[PDB]
Amino acid sequence: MKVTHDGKLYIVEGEKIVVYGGTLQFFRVPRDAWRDRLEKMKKHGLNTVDTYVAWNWHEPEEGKFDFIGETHPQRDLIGFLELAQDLGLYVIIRPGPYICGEWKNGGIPEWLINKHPEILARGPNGPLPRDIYYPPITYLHPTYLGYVMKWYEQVFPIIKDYLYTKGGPIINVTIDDEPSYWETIFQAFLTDYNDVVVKPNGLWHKWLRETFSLDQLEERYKGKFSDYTEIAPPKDFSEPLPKIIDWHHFKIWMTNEYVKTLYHKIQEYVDVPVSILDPYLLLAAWRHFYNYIRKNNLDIHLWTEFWYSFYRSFDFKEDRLGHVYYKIGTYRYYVNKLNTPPLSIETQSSLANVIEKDEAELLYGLLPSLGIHNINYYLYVGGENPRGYESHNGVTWDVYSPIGLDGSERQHVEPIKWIGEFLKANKDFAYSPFNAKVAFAMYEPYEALNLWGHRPENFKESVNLNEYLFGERGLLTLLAMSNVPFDVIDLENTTVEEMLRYEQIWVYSLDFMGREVQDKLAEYVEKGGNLVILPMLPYLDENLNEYRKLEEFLGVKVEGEPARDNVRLIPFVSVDADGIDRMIVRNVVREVKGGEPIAWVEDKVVGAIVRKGKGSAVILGFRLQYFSSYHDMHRKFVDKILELQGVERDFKVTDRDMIVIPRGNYLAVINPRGHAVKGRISYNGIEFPKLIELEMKNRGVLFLPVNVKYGSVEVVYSTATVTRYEDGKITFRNHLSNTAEVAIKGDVEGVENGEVVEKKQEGEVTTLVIRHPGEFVLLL
Ligand SMILES: [Cl-]
Repeated sequence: MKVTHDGKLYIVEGEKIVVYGGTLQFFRVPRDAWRDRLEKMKKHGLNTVDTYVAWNWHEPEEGKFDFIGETHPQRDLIGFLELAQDLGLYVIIRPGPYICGEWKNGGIPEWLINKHPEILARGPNGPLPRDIYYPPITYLHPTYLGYVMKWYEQVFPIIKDYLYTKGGPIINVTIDDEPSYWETIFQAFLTDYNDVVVKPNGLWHKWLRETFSLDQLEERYKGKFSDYTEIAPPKDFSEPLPKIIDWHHFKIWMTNEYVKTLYHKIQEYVDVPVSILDPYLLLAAWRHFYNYIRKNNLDIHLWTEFWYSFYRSFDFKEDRLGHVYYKIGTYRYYVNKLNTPPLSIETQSSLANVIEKDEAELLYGLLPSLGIHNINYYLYVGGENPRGYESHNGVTWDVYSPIGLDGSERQHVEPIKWIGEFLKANKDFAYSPFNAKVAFAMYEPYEALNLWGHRPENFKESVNLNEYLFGERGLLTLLAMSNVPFDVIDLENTTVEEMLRYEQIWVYSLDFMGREVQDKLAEYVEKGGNLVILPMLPYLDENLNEYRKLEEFLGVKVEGEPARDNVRLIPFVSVDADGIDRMIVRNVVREVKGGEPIAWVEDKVVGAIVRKGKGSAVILGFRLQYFSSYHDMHRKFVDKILELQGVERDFKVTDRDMIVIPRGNYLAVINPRGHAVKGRISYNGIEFPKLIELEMKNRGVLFLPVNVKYGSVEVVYSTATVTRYEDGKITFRNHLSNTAEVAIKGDVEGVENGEVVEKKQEGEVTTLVIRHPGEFVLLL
């Protein structure tokens, strides 16, 4: 029968499942080894196998298709689908045409590029070099699209036959791969100057015509123009910044058009959910993706991925919390609006030299914590590249995969196993809320500036948002580490009504901010919102014309020298505040004039709070960042800002190094630090544990039940994660401490694999302290 969904979980024959998967690229693993690798995968508790189908592998020469391994054992797609169904695994199939994968041309046949070079995307002064990885292709070139349709016509009859709805194992089809214009969208002027794009009345002139009036282009580029065809694409940073942002948005539109063409062809063959991974390889630009699929009525499931370390030892510590909170807050914003299940189809399990289990646990544990409860680990099964098909790794496709090319099991399987068990045993976790009091509000054009690293010529503010916002010392890392879980909203898409769901919104500002955005933020405050804005107020609009509406509304001026980019000339400044002694900040600090002062550098006020209408705004003349110290003034200052604006955390911890992310009846409890944390949690009118403290000896993640029912018993609280429930047996796991506290409403028959060293009965509640080697069973 059917594959459907309820916006939290996929539903197969009307059964809710948690997709818990690994990637096994059949075409890079010996055929002799497939059954072995899939059985180990099942043994680790995976219910799904992901694989690409590579156009250039199954069509090695124009017209010569092989899906049965006539020609090479590993060309046997049919056989791989048959075995996956035989062992009772679901399949996610990603048939491209582009599959990335560190694979020659990202799946695009060499014969195609050699036959039709006219399809190749061009630089502004001529062709790109031909020996670069993933030779960039003009997506909308008719010859390219004609050849893709040829590929889809061959692989989609097979996919169709192995769909869950046709009796097969395939539950999802993914479009292309993180379509990014072949990873060229990171550079303003690398692509694409192909004739179809740039000829008079080409895609560029068409897009301008559809997006803008000439009267708008005149204000925006500050020229006169009597026709759209007079406007050449920008090729360098002498050109108006608005026109370069437009060029960026225009590449994203060609990508959207590409995807729509693929979706329409796929829809002729497929009646299961259709997905896409990380459009454009961007985050804030997902506003364009959302708008495009809404406008074009495309039922595409947005899925995401986590990559943190490339061709070095895996490095996943406290430093990453900003970026992960940001990326998953952004993802959570979009899948909540689209009402599709959150899924990470590529969770890093390879391409780092060594993946240490406590660092892997922190990443893997954070996905469900922040709302991604469907998980595929990439790459799960180590392989080897057939000769001719190498790109990024030469021979090897076993860079610390959970299962090696030799079939060994590596250390990061431990966290992969127990998280699966927990998600399977607690499907209610999938339906849990994320009740953020606080939002970070992102302004998408800033993403583009940060991406390119070009500081506009008279900008008073740095475009290094990796340093000041996203990275290891970023504002967002500070908020994470200050125990402020946050949502992410897009300032252009959000309505004031949506903004008013948040007790507090943080905005990072540069020189320019769109008029509609500057107005909504003022109205947010007017209507009872609490804005925090730094390290300046904008004084320009989206055309870079004077616009200071937010600054006139708040009645404050933020004056100071422009920020410096020469690392030697970046000043250090000590900021005092009530209860705060010389909090270090970096780069120039601005005088905040007006409001009630809350932060000063000696004589000078550098931070203030104002009340406007029903609400308040905190204006900081500096870049607040995550610095760690005994004195810990940065986290203390965040606390003061939330108290100033009356923002109330749903929870308290006695050790502020213990990160808690409340999820209704579950607490995601996180030690991100490489040291022990020990303390108690206050949540939902209770404080626990009461008899012992909650000890996390090292880095790791717990998911603790608070008032969760298991059959006729309720777990009032646990210092250990429930990994399994059978009739009368609950299994608890805590590898971070040898002492667990459990409070139970129900009849406790006993404990397997643990000794009860303490017991209290208060009315209906049995409380036990259990000493255990890392896992114990309660009998009820
Ligand atoms: Cl070979």
